[PDB]
Order: sequence, then structure tokens, then C-alpha cells
Amino acid sequence: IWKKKYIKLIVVGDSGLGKTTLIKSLISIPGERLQVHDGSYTPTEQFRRDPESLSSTVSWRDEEDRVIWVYKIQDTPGYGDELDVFRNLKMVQDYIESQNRKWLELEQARIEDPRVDLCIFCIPPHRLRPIDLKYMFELGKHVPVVPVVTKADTMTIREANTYRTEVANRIANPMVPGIHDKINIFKFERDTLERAGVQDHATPHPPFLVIASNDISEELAAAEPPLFWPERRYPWGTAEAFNKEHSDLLAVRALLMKEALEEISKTKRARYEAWRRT
Ligand SMILES: Nc1nc2c(ncn2[C@@H]2O[C@H](COP(=O)(O)OP(=O)(O)OP(O)(O)=S)[C@@H](O)[C@H]2O)c(=O)[nH]1
Ligand SMILES: [Mg+2]
Repeated sequence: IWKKKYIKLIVVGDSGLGKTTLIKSLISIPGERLQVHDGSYTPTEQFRRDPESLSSTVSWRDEEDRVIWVYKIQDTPGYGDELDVFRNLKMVQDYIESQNRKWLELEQARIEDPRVDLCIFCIPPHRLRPIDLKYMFELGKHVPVVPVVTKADTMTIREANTYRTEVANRIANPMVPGIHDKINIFKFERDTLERAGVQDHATPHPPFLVIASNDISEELAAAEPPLFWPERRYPWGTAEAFNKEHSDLLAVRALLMKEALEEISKTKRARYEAWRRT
């Protein structure tokens, strides 16, 4: 009767960029559980000895299509947590490979799908470094990448417009030694981007610029009924994560959690098929 479909995202980036805060905002679709982060750092050892404790899950039903979506977002430690950046890269690459070997062993015997479909690559504000592009390239060889600039409240409007173009340009032309193929960026359809409320910039395929917060408005949480409004309250003013003029966060969630569900699931068999030559 019901058909179950599975999406698994993995989130990667440098340490302290707000990866875990962003994850908790993404899976906290209104109507669901409202999950929040406490600001502590994601330890490398925890990902090694208990990666499931770093996985967030949400599920919902599509009545008309008779589909049960099971959505997982895998958190990872920042690749600045240790001395060697490429140890983190290998750890994440091995995680993706391990999920494929799980699916193969289950398919051999025979269906809870553990495979990774998409990577959210969190980019620091103001400056994109060669190691970020190197990480993005090598990771893209295993899974398509969605670039997201976090902590967008770090940049003025003018800085943000300049950086959005620079990030898009560097991804198309990294100019990093050893990168000789294109970075595997996931291409969303325009109809999908428009339905999600993505603004149509002059720069093609820009990154998303998000603000996320584990703090909520005290005034709005005291409403009847309470309204949950993530905010970042500074002495000079308050940035709002759900404000379309401050943050792409709501557009990112609509894109990844709703509008792009089909085209992410479609490319699943092709990706795994290419992987099988191993
Ligand atoms: N200025 C600003 N700070 C943010 C934003 N999102 C999260 N932060 C802050 O960044 C700090 C770390 O956030 P966190 O989500 O834990 O980063 P992280 O990437 O997961 O850290 P890691 O150790 O696991 S690698 C917290 O103080 C949080 O409040 C944001 O959008 N703007
Ligand atoms: Mg974290």
C-alpha cells in the first residue's frame, strides 16, 4: 500500500561553521519535532564510534502519492578539528562507501536504504580557501555537492553580493593545484528552484547564504500559541533566521525537504550504478 522512499544528506565543512545548528533547523519542519542544538562541538571520536548518534531523522506521509518519506541528515565533525584535514576527508569518504556496501549486502541477501544522496558543503563567510575547494572536489567524486555559505550575518549586503559571485566563480574555476576536473555540483531544475522561492540572481548557480540560530525570540515564544522564531540578538540589532531578507534558510529547507525530493531520488540508481565498478 505505502511506498517508502529514503533520502540521506551528509553535511561537511570546517569546524565551528554552524553545521549542527543548520541541521537542527532543516529537520525542524513545522508540524514536526522542533529540534535544537546546544552549541557544543561535534567530536571526531563520536563520529567514529557512534555515527548514528549524530544522525537526525524526520519522516512524513504523502497522502495523494501514498509515499512515506524517511529523511536522514548525517552530521560530521568539522575538518579543522584535527591537525590533518585529509584525515577527515577520508573518514567521510569511508562513511559514504560503507553505506554502499551495506546496500549491496542487503541487496545480495534479498529495504531501509542507508545510501548518501547529497552533500551539503558549508562554506565559511568572506573567504573560500583552496583547502575548501580541494575538499569539495574530492568529496564530489562520491556524492553531488550543494554549496551553502553559513553565518551570513557576518556580511553586509554589499559584501554578501560580492562573495556570492566569488564563490560561484571559484567553484567553476578553482585555480587550485591538482584540481583538473569540474567540481561535482548538484544542478537543480529551474522549476524546482522557483517553487522553493530561490531568487534568480545574475550569477548562475550561486551558493545559498543562510543564517541559523539555536536561540529563539522570547517575545514570540510567549505568544498563545507559541511561535518559534530563531534569532541572533546583538547589542545593535537582531538578525532573524526565517527572514527572507536576512537568510536563504527557508528557501534551502523548502528546496531540500520538499521541492527537490523527486530529482534527488531519481539520480539514486545511476549514482550507485557508477559506484559498482569497484
Ligand atoms: N554569527 C552566526 N553564528 C552562528 C550561526 N549559526 C550557528 N552559529 C554559532 O556558531 C557556533 C557553533 O555552531 P555549531 O552548529 O555547533 O557549529 P559546527 O560546525 O557544528 O561546529 P563543529 O565543532 O561540530 S564542526 C555556535 O555558537 C552558534 O551559535 C549563524 O548563522 N551566524
Ligand atoms: Mg557540529
